[PDB]
Amino acid sequence: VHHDGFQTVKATIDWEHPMFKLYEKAKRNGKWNPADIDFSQDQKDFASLTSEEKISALPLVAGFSAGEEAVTLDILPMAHALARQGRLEDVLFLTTFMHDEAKHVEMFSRWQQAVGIGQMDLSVFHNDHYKRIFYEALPEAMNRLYADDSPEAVIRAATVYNMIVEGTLAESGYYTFRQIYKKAGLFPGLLQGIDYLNMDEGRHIQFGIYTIQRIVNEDERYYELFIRYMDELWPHVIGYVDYLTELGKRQQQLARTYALEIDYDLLRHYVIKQFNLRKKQISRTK
Amino acid sequence: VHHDGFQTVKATIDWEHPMFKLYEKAKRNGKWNPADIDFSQDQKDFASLTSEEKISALPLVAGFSAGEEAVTLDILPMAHALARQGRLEDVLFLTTFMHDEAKHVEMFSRWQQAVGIGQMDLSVFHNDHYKRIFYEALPEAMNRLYADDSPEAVIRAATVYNMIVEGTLAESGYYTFRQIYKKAGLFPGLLQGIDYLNMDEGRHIQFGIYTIQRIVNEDERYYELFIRYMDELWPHVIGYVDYLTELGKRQQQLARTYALEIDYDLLRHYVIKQFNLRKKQISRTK
Ligand SMILES: CCCCCCCCCCCCCCCC(=O)O
Ligand SMILES: CCCCCCCCCCCCCCCC(=O)O
Ligand SMILES: [Fe+3]
Ligand SMILES: [Fe+3]
Ligand SMILES: [Mn+2]
Ligand SMILES: [Mn+2]
Ligand SMILES: [Mn+3]
Ligand SMILES: [Mn+3]
Ligand code: NA
Ligand code: NA
Repeated sequence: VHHDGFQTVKATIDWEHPMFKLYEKAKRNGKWNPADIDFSQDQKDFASLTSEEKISALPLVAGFSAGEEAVTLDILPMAHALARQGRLEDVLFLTTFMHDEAKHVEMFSRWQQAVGIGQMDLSVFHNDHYKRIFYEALPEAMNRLYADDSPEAVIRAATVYNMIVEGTLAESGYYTFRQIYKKAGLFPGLLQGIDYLNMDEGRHIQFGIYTIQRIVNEDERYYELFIRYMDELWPHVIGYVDYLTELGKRQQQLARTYALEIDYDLLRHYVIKQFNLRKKQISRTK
Repeated sequence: VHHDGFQTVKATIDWEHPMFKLYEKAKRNGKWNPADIDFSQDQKDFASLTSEEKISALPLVAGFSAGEEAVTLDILPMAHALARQGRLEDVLFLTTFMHDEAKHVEMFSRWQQAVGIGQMDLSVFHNDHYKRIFYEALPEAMNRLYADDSPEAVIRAATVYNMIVEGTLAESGYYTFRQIYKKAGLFPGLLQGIDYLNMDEGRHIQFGIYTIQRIVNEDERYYELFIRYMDELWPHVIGYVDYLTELGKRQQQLARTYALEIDYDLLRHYVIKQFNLRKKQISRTK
């Protein structure tokens, strides 16, 4: 459908818009390139491990690789919906969001290739709860925006993408990687990637907070919808976490070899904490 | 609609894919930031000009600013269509394409703001032929891909976007800027931007060539469609060029002051040459 006119011909970019500022920060802080990371030491670590210890890191990598690919594809409808609404500054920012996720897909795929498991199909570590979030709910909620860009639909998309997938699962995954592999002194290239990912993620979550809060600001009754959509996905979040935990408790060999005291209770409480903390970053009033 | 699985969990990125290589080149060669460009000398040049000379550069800037905004919005459906087809490497590359165009929108808008014409509505320099391409045909052809991703639709979208808008109009515009303002020693910040834009554009055009050629490779009869879609838009291309030329010939004061011999015939032949050259980068056979 036709353009009526163009903001940057009639006027200029809104230089003070919060998403324009976030866009500027993303260009400044987003120079990293997965292709520059040295994975040579990761190859050697992984080869040195036994079959049993080798398996241990794969479930978390399986979760991340599919998750990065899902969001790369599933962010496009949000960019379209906001473009149609004429929110140019949000679109500018979303180009950095999409390009970030592309590099995240690239980072985990380079690690898989480097350590010699590219040919292995890691879908075996996606349980039913994971599939519900990443194979189904995420794409349903985002694709909806093509035909329905009501405040209800936008809130649900932002909640599932930014507050659950990124703000709850991804954040807890970064924490888990550091608690286990950083302590062991294993997989330095991967952990360097994880640090860059964690920094990009801060902006992604802030876009979701901005989006949800500007809709709640119009009608405080959307606050209840946000809470409800958070709670709907909790059982799948914790059902995936419990599955990973249970795989971890059965495959102890890595924790024994590296003298790691993997506290699964601490990791569980971190996920619960992340979830409640995201809930609290949205104000009912304002 | 649900994901069936994920390429980077089952396998890896296709490291040898042409669009993966182009994506790698884009990350290496796309570090520039419009926010770093010094426009202080451009402000002074523009202030030093008289009202008559001031007007002279505005029509070309008006064309570019709207053009950059249109493609930023209108590339999204191509990314979606290729994602739905499972072309992950093309999607990775398109994140760099979209982010490039965002910086291009930003560059011209910063120049407008800097030289003191942000508040001026430059839509007055968009004639009917321009509107036909940028307000109508471009968004029609791209939005079609949401509901129709047939080889016919993809070829038409790539032809209008990459071969006409970028490969014919944008390229001739970069050439025009250099022939006029670079010779005058005017607007150094802007010309620095134009150099970065011209470098990004090389990748954008290569994506269009790749896309059109891989469809023609399947059925040489799509070649005729490509030619036909090129020819359909020619009258609007040359109708806009003739309008700009005619504005240029009426406002001679800048060319006189800076001792510039603006050869409008040369600029016209460059557009004609660009158009035929794009036609020839697609092989009917292969
Ligand atoms: C064993 C403790 C459980 C910790 C939770 C681990 C969650 C794994 C992360 C997989 C999904 C990551 C989603 C990526 C989101 C993004 O890239 O923006
Ligand atoms: C006076 C000689 C005519 C030269 C032709 C000038 C064309 C102006 C360019 C306006 C459209 C630019 C489109 C941008 C495309 C992109 O950013 O990929
Ligand atoms: Fe993210
Ligand atoms: Fe371009
Ligand atoms: Mn269960
Ligand atoms: Mn005419
Ligand atoms: Mn990510
Ligand atoms: Mn451009
Ligand atoms: Na303006
Ligand atoms: Na794999």
